[PDB]
Amino acid sequence: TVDEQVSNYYDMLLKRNAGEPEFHQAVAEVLESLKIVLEKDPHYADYGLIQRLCEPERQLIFRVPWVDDQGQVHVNRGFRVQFNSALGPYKGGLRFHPSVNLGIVKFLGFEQIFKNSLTGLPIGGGKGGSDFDPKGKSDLEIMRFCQSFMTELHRHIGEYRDVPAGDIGVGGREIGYLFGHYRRMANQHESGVLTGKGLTWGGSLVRTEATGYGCVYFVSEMIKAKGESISGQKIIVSGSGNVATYAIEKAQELGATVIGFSDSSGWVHTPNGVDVAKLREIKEVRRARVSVYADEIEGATYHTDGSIWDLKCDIALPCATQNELNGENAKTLADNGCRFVAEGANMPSTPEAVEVFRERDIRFGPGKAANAGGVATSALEMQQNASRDSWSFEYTDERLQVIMKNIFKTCAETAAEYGHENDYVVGANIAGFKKVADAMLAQGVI
Amino acid sequence: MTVDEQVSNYYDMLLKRNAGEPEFHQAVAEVLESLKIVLEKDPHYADYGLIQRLCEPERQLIFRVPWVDDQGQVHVNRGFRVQFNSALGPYKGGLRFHPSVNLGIVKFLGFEQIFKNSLTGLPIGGGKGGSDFDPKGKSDLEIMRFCQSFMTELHRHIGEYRDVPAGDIGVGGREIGYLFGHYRRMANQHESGVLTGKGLTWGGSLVRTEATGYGCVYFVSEMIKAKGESISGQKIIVSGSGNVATYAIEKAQELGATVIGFSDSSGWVHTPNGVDVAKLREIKEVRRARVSVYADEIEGATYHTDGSIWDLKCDIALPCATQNELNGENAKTLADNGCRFVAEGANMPSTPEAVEVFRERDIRFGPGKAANAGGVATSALEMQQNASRDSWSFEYTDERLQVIMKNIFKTCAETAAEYGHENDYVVGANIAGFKKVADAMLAQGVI
Amino acid sequence: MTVDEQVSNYYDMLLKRNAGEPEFHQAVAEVLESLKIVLEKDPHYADYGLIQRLCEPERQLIFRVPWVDDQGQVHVNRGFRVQFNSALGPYKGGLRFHPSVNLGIVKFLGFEQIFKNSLTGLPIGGGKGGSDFDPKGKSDLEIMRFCQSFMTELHRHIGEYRDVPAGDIGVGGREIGYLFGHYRRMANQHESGVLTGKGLTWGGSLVRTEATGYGCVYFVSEMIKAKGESISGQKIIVSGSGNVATYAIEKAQELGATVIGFSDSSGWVHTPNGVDVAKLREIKEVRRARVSVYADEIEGATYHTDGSIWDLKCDIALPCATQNELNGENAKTLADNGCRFVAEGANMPSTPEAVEVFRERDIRFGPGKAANAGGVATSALEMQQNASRDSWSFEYTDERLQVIMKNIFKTCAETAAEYGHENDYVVGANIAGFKKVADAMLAQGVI
Amino acid sequence: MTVDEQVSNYYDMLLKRNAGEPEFHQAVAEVLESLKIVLEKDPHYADYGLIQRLCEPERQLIFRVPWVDDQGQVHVNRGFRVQFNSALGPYKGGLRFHPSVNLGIVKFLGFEQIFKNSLTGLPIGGGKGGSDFDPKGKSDLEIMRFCQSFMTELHRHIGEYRDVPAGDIGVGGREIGYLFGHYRRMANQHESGVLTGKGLTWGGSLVRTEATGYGCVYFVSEMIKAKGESISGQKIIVSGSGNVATYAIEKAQELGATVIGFSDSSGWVHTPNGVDVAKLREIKEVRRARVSVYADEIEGATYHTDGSIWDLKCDIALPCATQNELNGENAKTLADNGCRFVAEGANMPSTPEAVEVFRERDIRFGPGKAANAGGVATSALEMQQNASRDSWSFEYTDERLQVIMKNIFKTCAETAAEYGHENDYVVGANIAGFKKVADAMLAQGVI
Ligand SMILES: NC(=O)C1=CN([C@@H]2O[C@H](COP(=O)(O)OP(=O)(O)OC[C@H]3O[C@@H](n4cnc5c(N)ncnc54)[C@H](OP(=O)(O)O)[C@@H]3O)[C@@H](O)[C@H]2O)C=CC1
Ligand SMILES: NC(=O)C1=CN([C@@H]2O[C@H](COP(=O)(O)OP(=O)(O)OC[C@H]3O[C@@H](n4cnc5c(N)ncnc54)[C@H](OP(=O)(O)O)[C@@H]3O)[C@@H](O)[C@H]2O)C=CC1
Ligand SMILES: NC(=O)C1=CN([C@@H]2O[C@H](COP(=O)(O)OP(=O)(O)OC[C@H]3O[C@@H](n4cnc5c(N)ncnc54)[C@H](OP(=O)(O)O)[C@@H]3O)[C@@H](O)[C@H]2O)C=CC1
Ligand SMILES: NC(=O)C1=CN([C@@H]2O[C@H](COP(=O)(O)OP(=O)(O)OC[C@H]3O[C@@H](n4cnc5c(N)ncnc54)[C@H](OP(=O)(O)O)[C@@H]3O)[C@@H](O)[C@H]2O)C=CC1
Ligand SMILES: N=C(CCC(=O)O)C(=O)O
Ligand SMILES: N=C(CCC(=O)O)C(=O)O
Ligand SMILES: N=C(CCC(=O)O)C(=O)O
Ligand SMILES: [K+]
Ligand SMILES: [K+]
Ligand SMILES: [K+]
Ligand SMILES: [K+]
Ligand SMILES: [K+]
Ligand SMILES: [K+]
Ligand SMILES: [K+]
Ligand SMILES: [K+]
Repeated sequence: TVDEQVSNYYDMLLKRNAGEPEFHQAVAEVLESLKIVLEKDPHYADYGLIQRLCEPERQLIFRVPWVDDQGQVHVNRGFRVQFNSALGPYKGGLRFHPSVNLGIVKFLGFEQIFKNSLTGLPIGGGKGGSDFDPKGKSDLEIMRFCQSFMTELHRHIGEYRDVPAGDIGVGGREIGYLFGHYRRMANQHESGVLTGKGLTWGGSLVRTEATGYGCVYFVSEMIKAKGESISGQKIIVSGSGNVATYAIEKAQELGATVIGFSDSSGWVHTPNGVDVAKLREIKEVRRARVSVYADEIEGATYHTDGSIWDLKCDIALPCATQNELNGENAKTLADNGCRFVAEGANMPSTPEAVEVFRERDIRFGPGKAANAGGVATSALEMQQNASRDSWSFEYTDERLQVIMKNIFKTCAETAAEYGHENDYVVGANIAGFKKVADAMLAQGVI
Repeated sequence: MTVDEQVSNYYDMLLKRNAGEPEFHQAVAEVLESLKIVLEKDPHYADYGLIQRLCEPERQLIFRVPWVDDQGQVHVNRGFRVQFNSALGPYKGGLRFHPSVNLGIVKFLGFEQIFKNSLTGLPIGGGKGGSDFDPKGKSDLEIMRFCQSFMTELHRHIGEYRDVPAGDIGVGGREIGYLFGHYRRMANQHESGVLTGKGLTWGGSLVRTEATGYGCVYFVSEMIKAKGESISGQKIIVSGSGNVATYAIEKAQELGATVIGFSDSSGWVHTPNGVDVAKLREIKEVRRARVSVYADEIEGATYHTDGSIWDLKCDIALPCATQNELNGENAKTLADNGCRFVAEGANMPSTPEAVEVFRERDIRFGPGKAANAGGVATSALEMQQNASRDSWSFEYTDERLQVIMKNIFKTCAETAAEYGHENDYVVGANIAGFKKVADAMLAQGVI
Repeated sequence: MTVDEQVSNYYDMLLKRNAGEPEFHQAVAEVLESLKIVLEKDPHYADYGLIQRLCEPERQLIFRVPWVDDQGQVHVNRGFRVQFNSALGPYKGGLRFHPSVNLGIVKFLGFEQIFKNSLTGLPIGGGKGGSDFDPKGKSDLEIMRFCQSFMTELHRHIGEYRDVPAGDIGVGGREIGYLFGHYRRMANQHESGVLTGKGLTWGGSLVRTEATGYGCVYFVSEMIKAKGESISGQKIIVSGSGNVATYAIEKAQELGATVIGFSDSSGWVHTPNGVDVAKLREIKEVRRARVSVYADEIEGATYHTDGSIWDLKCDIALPCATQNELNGENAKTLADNGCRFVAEGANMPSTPEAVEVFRERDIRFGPGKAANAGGVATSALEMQQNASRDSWSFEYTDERLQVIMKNIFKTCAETAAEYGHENDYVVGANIAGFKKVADAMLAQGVI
Repeated sequence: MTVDEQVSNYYDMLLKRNAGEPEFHQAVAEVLESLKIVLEKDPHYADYGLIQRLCEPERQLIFRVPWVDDQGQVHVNRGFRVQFNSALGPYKGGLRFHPSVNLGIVKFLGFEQIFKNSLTGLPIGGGKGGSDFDPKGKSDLEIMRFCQSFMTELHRHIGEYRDVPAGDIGVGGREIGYLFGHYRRMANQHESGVLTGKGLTWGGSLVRTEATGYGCVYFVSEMIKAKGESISGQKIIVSGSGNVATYAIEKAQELGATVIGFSDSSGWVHTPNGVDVAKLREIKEVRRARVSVYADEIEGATYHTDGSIWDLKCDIALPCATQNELNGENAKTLADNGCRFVAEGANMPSTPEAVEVFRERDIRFGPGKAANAGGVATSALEMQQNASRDSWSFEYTDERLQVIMKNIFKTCAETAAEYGHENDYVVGANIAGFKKVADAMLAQGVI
């Protein structure tokens, strides 16, 4: 039977991949959606397709030795998982955070395959990063770390090979140091090697805003599917980094009010809305804690207690990290009348959180659909670079809006095609999978 | 201790490291004078040894070029490629074959290339190269063999993303063909983006011939609008009658202005109702004759041998002939006659005294650095066409060139005002070319 | 804090970075115990984060290996290459195809290999690789397709100066042939130095087949002579029945000892009157059969699936199968029954409890990184022969191997004594191997 | 049409192409005087523009070397590699890190290197490189970071068959370690043959440390014996106190001579009872202190800041410091005081006036391209060891070195005499060095 075939393969996978719970978590949800497609179209398991799909094409782990400002040598671990290249070059971000390990990178890279497929743009899936902690490091220490990291990474990447970008801990600053050092290693100005670049050295307008903006563009599409208006809505946006910052900005441009945001230290309550300019100054100039925002803003309350999800909202947009919204937060959310969740972060909702949303009739936008705005805009940066062109903000934002609407459409149409109307998780996973699978079938056993 | 003191200290050290290169010294001194204004407002532009990095080429290649003449005699020349700065894109800049070429000349021109290319707003870095090979008196086969020997070494250092050379004195379409053909032979690939100035049927761009002349006129049109005026119905002088002047005349008249004079080394022509571009080209390209031959045949146009083209009463003067062709006396004549606008199509045609006269007399001045950048802009457009495997129409390309020139003007105007020098386009051009490179260098780290 | 504390704290951190890899933790733990001793005397050895760099692989590659079986069914296995340390030379170490393989096991092997390779005195860094592919039951064509898929990825990461693999469990001459053929196809060149354990007519070395087992016996003979005994007349257990075990048995019996038992993973054979090497070779190499078949065919040999081979009373135990095959209970049984010498042909066959028993019970114990190093030493001789396009005689190469094993023993004994742990070859091996690598690492900077 | 006129006309052209490089002109002029002697007997040596090709480097690289000091300040130095001639082997020659370094100095050294390398009889072309980086006062980490930045560019231009650098002034074992480590990191392979002067545990050669100084003494011994004298009991001046000077002192005293003075750039020390090698090594290698500190801590040794080391009465002078350190005035003094032999450990230490005085006063003179060749010869032996993956004994290597220096002497004396310039080892060295290179260039065609 199909259900048992897939369950028995998942079991095999758990054995080969012992101790990688985030990867198991990512895989599990996808294969659950894959069961549906195999019942209708069995050829999708032909030629060991699922066995190939779930094993990364290549994984790199490497030493990153570097020297701090006191002349002390440090060693961190670097990673690049090149998961699938059926649709185009490996594509996906780099995360510098002390939590990072191979299992986490594999989870992100596996998800990235289906996210990138969903954009409709020609990009395969990958991810990388390091257990390096950028917090408390000088710009020179960050620079030397990025240079050491790229000293190994450059041989494994390239405009058609693998195109990284930022993620947690890797912003414009780091992409700058990584790109410069890549050019030094390769002796060429290969703009297409990375995305997230600066506007004067091959970057794209809107890329900075893309993930957070598209998240909101997606959530507004789920909201308007219920005959509702995002204007006038109360929104929680967890996190205070690249994705959260611009999610808040688009949200409040659209008539909504963001009532809370957070970092890993705690969360701040803003019942009358966020000052974007203030927050950007605290986070980007001062690289400070959100409590400083509370300290300086009238009526902003810093919290170290409870959770940001204790706030009454109509919409929640988790934009920080994996497993930041759990089963209990999900209940608290629905009890206070939350109506839609859409993920800016990668895999922020736990499995039981997702279960609650279903039980409680909360419309749920999965990250691989909702946050695809980032990588889609990265693919647009790649397109601009490929043609040595530079697009306006308006034109690029318009394309991003079109892609997000296309992703919504695909999720809706496929979910309904397989008898799971309005289940966007089912729609996203099946639609992302089928395009990859068809390409893999066409390109043979490789 | 002070800003002046630290910069002067550095310039002194540059002199010592770069002994015997006075042109490069002077080019660097001119840049350092621009940084002073910048540092005064924002010191961070000298952080992380930015100036010390900027003034040292990323890489310099010098190499033997052995070749054999038609009589079987072996000759040895020296080849050069200075890859100065790649912060904004691949190294970009021409190749010159002339006995005067040496490393200091190449470094000088390569350094200046960085900022001119930056100022276009397009993703190109800066470099320069060539050889002391003298093409004069050489046969086509001798020049081919030289180009082939030259590129046997050069090919390994260049590439669509690495370094994209072009022509200059001694390196025209003929040489670009021989260099490109041999590059493909060495590399075993048909990499169109390795060079610009290529033939139309093998990766070249329309508007290349017209670019520098057209761009000068686009630039001056923006200067004119900035004063509440329009270029249509104005009277314009265009000096010279070569590549730049021909196409400067063509565009100005397209935009509805009337051109009243042109010239060669020998003399100058008054054409009070307009130039016959078709006639001029025939005279100069087909017949390779003097401009006197022109005046005979047009009813209303008169030739002149005495005085100067700059005696003519005009609204706009576009010197498009040669360095130092417009002196302080000329500048005075123009201003007295009511000329309100000068923009340079040629290389430094206005003498330093002429430049001060425009300032004194309130004539708006478009320096060549900005106004004659159409040629380099179109080189970037060739790269863009090659990158997308497309060959654009004349009209589309010319439209893109106009947008680029408009943006160069905007950048000059905005930057000049930013630094307390409203409407001083030389200040604007100098500062804007530097700051874009500097910002990109800061972002990309110590490399 | 105390060296003990510092090293223990570092180890704790390593357990966290490398969760779920007990064999890697085991290998690291014993080396770090010896390193405490060297650090107590010469603390400079921790300078510049040397230990932190040493215990973190330079590079690790994991990759998909898709292949098609004889029924046309697609299978997917995982491939690995850990390139641990290159201070002393190219990464060097074998490839293991066994269903137990995972990244933790490959890391343990690669880590051990650094020090083993250092101890040979030859210029070789350390690495290891393999796959969870199970070669048992596969046809030659299936093995071939697997090796070709494996090398389709591996080739870009290896090379005569980059990384030089070889066999290990499940990878013998058959697999090396298919791996080498396909490397040449991928690289388009006949790069003999890319692999060792090659066939004699395409760049292999005489003695390499025999080397690990011969070397193990040469090493244990030195241990025995150091105690004033001699190997002739002794009873020896040799576990396993593969490449290492076969030639340990051959050399042991040449030197006048009698091998009283051997095994595979299914069971063990008691051979009270010694082993017929020719019969064992026919069974294992031709028939690829179980050791039970030897017992069936040989008068006086008995097959067992009960108990352990380590239940046999012996003078010398040579575990030659795999990691953790000789445990604390086995060690006590061996000791109680009169075993006086243990030398490891396998990598890490003795569990930590077993090693403690040997220490406590005064059993002389030759760690794998010393006793089994004859294989990789002879691989380096294969590399030397290839580099010089020479082919040495069996007698010359075997003489070199004898001198190396004697040198390794002398290094372990002297280093152990130097550091106040006389006759502790674990301490001697780890310290001597570490110092050479650490010196080379200090000289070569932070890389 | 006369040989002098032919060669003189070329020199004039060399002068204009290489303006501002007096040391390079100095080195070329003296070689060209020898080529006139060659051409008078064998005019074919100028065929196919051979001399024009010989005197122009095949390739020259100049590059930015940005690095960060311990206080986090960015510095920029200039790096060079001149790849002069590769007719006989890969480019070969050292790296000089000193504030005096510029292209003309690198060119002089690279030019000399061609003929020196030729004379060794071993398969090595000629090159040189360096930087104006001053290693004096820098921390180990600063030196490491500089080397790593230097090699980040240099790696793409070097390699076992391409270009093999080594040390020279300011570049010792410490630097070579950091350069080699970083090269392996850039190339991702353990390519031992990329550099010489490597450490003993990572592909170095025994004798290389001692080789230049030892070889200089071996050479001067041959000069001495040729005059019917012997080295034992003689009084020797050795200028400098670095790698070359140190081992010239060691070998000279091992052979029974007394070294009565050495120096650094600050002053000289008088040692009438001979030098304590171990002490000098301590002061210079560990403490990196001044020679004056030797005089402080050693009874009988006196430091001088007046006069020159060259006014010590000696039998033998070995200049072992730098170019142009022994002038016409020093040469006269030496001779007046009874000096009979001079042999150059340094490159081009004797000025042209000094060399005329030696001739005029019957002082036998060994030019550096002969006398100092032991260093590069032993580098070639390191390359041979690496190529064959062998490591030779000190005794074997030193005996090869002895044979090479005797052969170089014989070649110089025999060639000098063949051309009618008996005992002129400058003519002998230049002609013998040149002919081997030229014959190989003729065979390899116009490239
Ligand atoms: N940037 C992009 O283009 C895209 C990003 N994403 C995903 O969106 C999420 C955020 O990315 P991005 O905004 O770029 O990263 P940033 O580093 O710019 O911001 C991360 C934010 O989340 C917080 N955070 C990080 N780790 C944790 C944690 N372990 N527990 C609680 N909070 C944490 C950070 O706070 P603190 O300072 O206290 O650590 C910070 O406020 C990630 O899941 C990322 O994978 C998805 C698509 C695109
Ligand atoms: N074309 C381009 O894209 C580029 C142009 N430039 C600069 O632009 C200027 C012109 O370039 P280009 O048009 O290509 O050169 P051309 O050779 O095509 O044309 C030059 C014209 O200037 C005339 N001329 C020279 N000197 C004088 C003078 N003293 N008084 C009046 N006329 C004179 C020449 O006449 P005559 O036949 O009698 O000599 C000829 O008519 C130069 O300063 C050049 O360096 C620089 C780079 C590129
Ligand atoms: N070959 C070399 O040059 C060197 C090998 N070594 C080490 O020597 C040992 C043997 O290697 P080698 O002889 O080359 O390998 P082979 O594959 O030729 O032989 C392995 C033998 O050990 C038995 N064995 C393997 N795995 C297990 C297991 N998990 N449990 C019980 N028995 C097992 C096998 O029996 P079965 O068929 O039932 O699996 C077989 O008899 C390994 O530790 C290896 O790393 C060390 C240095 C060099
Ligand atoms: N090393 C080699 O293998 C070979 C080197 N050579 C040549 O040998 C010479 C020395 O090289 P090497 O010993 O390796 O370099 P080192 O840097 O090890 O030592 C150079 C020595 O010369 C001293 N010195 C520099 N200038 C003077 C001066 N003007 N008067 C007196 N002493 C001075 C330096 O003193 P201070 O510290 O004050 O600068 C230092 O004691 C150079 O000409 C080199 O090109 C030739 C062949 C081989
Ligand atoms: N960090 C990203 C964006 C990746 C990208 O732009 O390649 C993500 O999709 O998680
Ligand atoms: N399997 C080996 C030897 C492999 C080799 O010869 O490189 C080992 O030392 O474990
Ligand atoms: N510094 C040296 C030795 C160079 C080398 O060993 O390649 C010289 O010959 O000048
Ligand atoms: K690459
Ligand atoms: K393209
Ligand atoms: K190229
Ligand atoms: K390879
Ligand atoms: K015995
Ligand atoms: K039996
Ligand atoms: K190289
Ligand atoms: K004597």
